[PDB]
Parts: sequence; structure tokens; C-alpha cells
Amino acid sequence: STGSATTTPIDSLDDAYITPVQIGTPAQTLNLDFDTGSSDLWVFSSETTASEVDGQTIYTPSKSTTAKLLSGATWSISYGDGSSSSGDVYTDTVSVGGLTVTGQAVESAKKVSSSFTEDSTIDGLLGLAFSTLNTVSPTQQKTFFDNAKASLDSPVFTADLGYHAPGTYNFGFIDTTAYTGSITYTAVSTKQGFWEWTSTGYAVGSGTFKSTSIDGIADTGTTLLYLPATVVSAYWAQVSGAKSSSSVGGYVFPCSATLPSFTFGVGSARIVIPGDYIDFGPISTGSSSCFGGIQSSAGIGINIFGDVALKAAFVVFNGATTPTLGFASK
Ligand SMILES: CNCc1cc([N+](=O)[O-])ccc1Cl
Repeated sequence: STGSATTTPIDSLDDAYITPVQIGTPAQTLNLDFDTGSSDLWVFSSETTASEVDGQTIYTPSKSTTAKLLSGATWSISYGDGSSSSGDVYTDTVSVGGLTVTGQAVESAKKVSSSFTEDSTIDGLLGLAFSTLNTVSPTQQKTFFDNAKASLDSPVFTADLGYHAPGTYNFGFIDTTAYTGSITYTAVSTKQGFWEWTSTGYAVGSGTFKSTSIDGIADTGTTLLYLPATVVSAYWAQVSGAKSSSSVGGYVFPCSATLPSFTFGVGSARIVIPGDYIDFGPISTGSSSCFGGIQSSAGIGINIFGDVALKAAFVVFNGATTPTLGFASK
């Protein structure tokens, strides 16, 4: 089996991407944020505290003939941005782009934090990190990918995110028309439950490549690129007037600037992020200070190759017995 679904930016800045997912019988279609940095499939639902729902489409398990309460199971998750959600659990049929899993754990939110409430376009998350991070208690549950894997033609999924445009998540096959050149594969550590790998270095604009190991995670659920302070300082030093603002919460730059590209290494290969991908626009409406798409990971505790980096590549999440990550230019 295979699946193929289009993923669409939620706004003009590519703050996140949503992908339609069919849950239950008859199908209830919810738009979920596919998140390779977490391992819970959770949804706004008929159980979500009413005051915490503002425009989202909800899953109603009582209207699904295939829904079953997973008795006694609860879940609770906190994300790196300080947001959170929690609730109870149903099993139901879940389909993504024509690929169907029966008996998938669908985590029904009873509570969500304010940033979820405020994002009317995101009806929940579909986690694609390793199932060891799943928060369901007392019986940990598997991700959609882990449940699908045995049925897939090949034990892989791919992320092909667009810059200010739709893109694609494929399951079970590599679309050889979706990238240019060859795919470079690199080792993954699953020790922390993430798609964790080591970049071989970086360059700023047309500058020389600095060979240096940068351990980080491939995280489709994080908007920006978070790298060590040394690397980030070297980047923003090339932008006149750029500075780190404690009041804003990161590097800002004059909206009149032309940003340099940023290159990261994957083995002996190189992925180039165009300067425009690093522009996240005015910090507040009408401001001439613009927010940067490359930020320091100091204080996070991990480097994060989020959408700014991933959307510059065709990315293979290889879930074979020894997992690996592949990157190609596109
Ligand atoms: C865990 N990956 C990043 C993240 C993703 C989301 N998401 O809605 O997809 C929310 C918070 C964070 Cl910190």
C-alpha cells in the first residue's frame, strides 16, 4: 500500500502546514499538523472544553460506527513552545491520502492550551516521530506510520514542503519525479525518540563552507531553523542592522534587507536555503522590523531542522530496521 496527501501552509508565512486526514466511519475529515517531532495523533473533539474551541473542525466519536473507547487510557503532552493538550483515547479507522490504518489510537482532547485554540486552521496533530515518545498511559500507543509500516510497499514516508505553496506527504514510496539529483542518506539516532541526525556543516551566502558536526532533529512541526549560537551569529552578522532582541524573543532584521542564503551539509551533499525562506515578515503589523527564520537553539537543548530547512529539500524518513534520513535538492 501507499498514500499521498497534499500539505498546505496555514498562512502567508508558512507558520505551519495542514494535511487532510479521514477519521471514522463515515469519514470525518480533519486538517492535522503532521509533526515529525512528536508521536501523538490528537484531535479537537466533541469532548474538548467548549471555551477552548474557536473555529476548529472536531472529531465526534459517537458519530463513528468504527470508534471504540480505549478504556482507561489518557494522554497529556507538552511541546517545546510551552503549548499543551490532554484527554482520553479512542481507536478508529484513520486514512491519509488513500492509506488506511484500522485500530489507530485517536487521542481526543479534553483540554488544549491557548495557542491551539487561537489556531483555527489546525484541528490537531499527527505525530511521526518514534512511538517511544507517545504519551498514552498506561498502554503506550503506536503512531500512524508505525501502524501502517508493515502494509507499506517500502517502510518510508517523505516530506516535500512548499515555500509559500502546497507540498506533499507520501507514505510507502519515493517519488523520483519530486527531486533533482540524488538523495543523500545519513544516519539517525532514535535514542531520544526523534529523527536525530548530524549535519556536516554550514555556509552563509556565498561564503566558504565550515565543516563542523551539528546534531539536530528533523522536525516538520517546528516552523524555524534553530542552530547553535555561534552559527546563528555568523549568519546574522551578514545582514546590516540585524540584532538579537530580548524583547521580541530572537533575531530581527530590517525589513528593507536582502537576506543571504544558508547552506547545510548532509554528508558530502549540500542543501541551500534561499534567503527569502528566512524572512518571517514584520514582528507586528506595519513594523519595519522583520523576524528571522534562523534562531538560536541555546536554551532549547537541541538543534531543530524545522520547516525553514526542510522545505528547501525533498526529505526521506526511512523507517527500515536501521532508520536513516535522506535529503535531495528539488
Ligand atoms: C514537536 N514538534 C514541534 C511542535 C509542533 C507543534 N504542532 O502543532 O505541530 C506544536 C508545538 C511544537 Cl513545539
